[PDB]
Amino acid sequence: GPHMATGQDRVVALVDMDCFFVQVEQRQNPHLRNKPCAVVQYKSWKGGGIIAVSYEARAFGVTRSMWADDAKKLCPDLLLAQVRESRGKANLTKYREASVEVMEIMSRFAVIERASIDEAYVDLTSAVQERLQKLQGQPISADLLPSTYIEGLPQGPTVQKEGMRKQGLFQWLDSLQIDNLTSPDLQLTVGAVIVEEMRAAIERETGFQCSAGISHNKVLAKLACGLNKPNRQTLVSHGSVPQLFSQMPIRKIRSLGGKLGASVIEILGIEYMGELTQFTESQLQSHFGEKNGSWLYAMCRGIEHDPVKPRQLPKTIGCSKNFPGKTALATREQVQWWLLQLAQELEERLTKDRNDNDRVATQLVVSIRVQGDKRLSSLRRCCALTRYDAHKMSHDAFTVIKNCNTSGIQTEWSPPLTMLFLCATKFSAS
DNA sequence: ATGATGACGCT
DNA sequence: AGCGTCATC
Ligand SMILES: Nc1ccn([C@H]2C[C@H](O)[C@@H](COP(=O)(O)OP(=O)(O)OP(=O)(O)O)O2)c(=O)n1
Ligand SMILES: [Ca+2]
Ligand SMILES: [Ca+2]
Repeated sequence: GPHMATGQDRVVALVDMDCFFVQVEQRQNPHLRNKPCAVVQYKSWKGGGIIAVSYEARAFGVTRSMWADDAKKLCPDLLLAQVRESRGKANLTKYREASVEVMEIMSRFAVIERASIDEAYVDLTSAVQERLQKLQGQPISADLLPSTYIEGLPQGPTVQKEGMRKQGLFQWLDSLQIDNLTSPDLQLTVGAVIVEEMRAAIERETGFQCSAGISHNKVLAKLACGLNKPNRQTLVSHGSVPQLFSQMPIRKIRSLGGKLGASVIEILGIEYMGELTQFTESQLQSHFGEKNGSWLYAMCRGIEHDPVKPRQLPKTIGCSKNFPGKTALATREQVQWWLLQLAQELEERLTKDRNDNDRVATQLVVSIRVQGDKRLSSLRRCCALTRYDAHKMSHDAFTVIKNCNTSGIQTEWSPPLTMLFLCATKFSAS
C-alpha cells in the first residue's frame, strides 16, 4: 500500500498537429481553408495517393492510402494540393521547415523529444513545480483551460459537447487539492494550463492548430491526445485509468498496435487494456519476455517509466524511392541514375544540416529491394560517408551493390529492383 | 500500385 | 553489422 509506486512522479505531454500537411498547404493557399481537401503524392497513378486529409473531408470517408480518384467518388468537391516533386520524387522540405517552426516554439517551454515531423513529447515536471511556487496557492480559473477535457468527467449525479466539457472541467476544478503541492492531479492541471499556453503560442506564431495529451508518462499522453481532436487538449489522470482502460482496445496503446499486441490477445484471450491487471509480472514475462512482461505489468496500471529524451533533431537522414510493378529497375544504367537522384537530394539535405546544426554524418547506409520479396528491405549495407558529394555517395552506394545483381549479361540488372534507399547516419559534432 | 520516412530492439 | 518491428515522419 504505502510502498507501491503509482507512476505519478512526472508530468508529460504529447502535442501533435492537426491534419498537419493539409494545414501547411491551407496556410499557403487560403482557397483550401474550411474545405474538404487532401494532400497528395504523384498525380499520374489514380490522381495520386492521399497522405493527409482535412477534417471536413474526413466527414465524407476520405482516408490516407486512398487514391485521389477513389477519394473523389466519396467527395466530388474535394480539393487537392500536391507534394513538391524534385527528381522524379516527392520532396518534403516544406513540411520539415514547417515542423521546425513548431519545434522551436515548443522548445521555449521545455526540453522536447521530437517524435515525428508533427509531434513532440514534453516533460513539464520542472515547469509545473516552478509555476506552482509562482501562484500563491490561488485557485485555477476555468478560463485558464478553455480547450481542456478531463477524461471520465463529468460523472455522477446540456446535451451539446462544449456543455459537457465545462461540466467535467468544473467538477474536476471544484474537487482540487490546491493546499497540497505534491498532489499529482494538481500537477497535471498546471501542466495543462502551460499546454494551453504552448498551443496558443503555436497558433499565433504559425497559424497551425494542434491537440495535446497531458498525463504522467508518454503512453498516456499519446493516448490522451487522440481523445478530443481536433484543436482540443485532454488531461488523463491516474484515477481515470481503470475506467479508460476497461474498454480500451489493447491495439490503441503505443507499441501494441502490431504483432506483440496481436499475441497478447491470442495468448491471454483478452480484448482490452484493463484485463492485463489480472496477470502477475512473472506470468507476463513468461509469455512475452522479461522486458515486455514488466512493461505490460506496469502499463495496464497506468505506469510507464520511458523518459522524454532531450532530442529536438533527427539521428538519421534518408531518401527512398519505390519502383513498383512494371517500373522496377532492370538496367545498371538506370540504377546509377536513381542512386544519383537520391544522393543529390541527400547532399542537399546534408549540407543544410551541417550549417544549421553543426554536425556531420559519417556513415552511409544503402538499402534496396528486389522484385518478389515482400519485406520493406531485402538487404542493407553500410560504407564510409567521407564527403557530402552526391556523385561519390551514389558511386559508393553502387559499389556496395553489384554482388546482388545475378546477371551474367553485363548491361542488364537481374532481378529487378523494387526500391532504393540511402541514409546518412553516425552523426558527429562539426 | 500508397509511398516516404524515422526510432529502436534483437542478435 | 544486418535484419525486424512499430508508428506515422
Ligand atoms: N503514413 C503517413 C502518415 C503521416 N504522414 C504525414 C502527413 C500528415 O499530415 C503528417 C502527420 O500525420 P498524423 O498521422 O499525425 O496525422 P495528421 O496530422 O495528418 O492528422 P491527425 O493527426 O489530425 O489525425 O504526417 C504521411 O505522409 N504518411
Ligand atoms: Ca497529426
Ligand atoms: Ca503525429
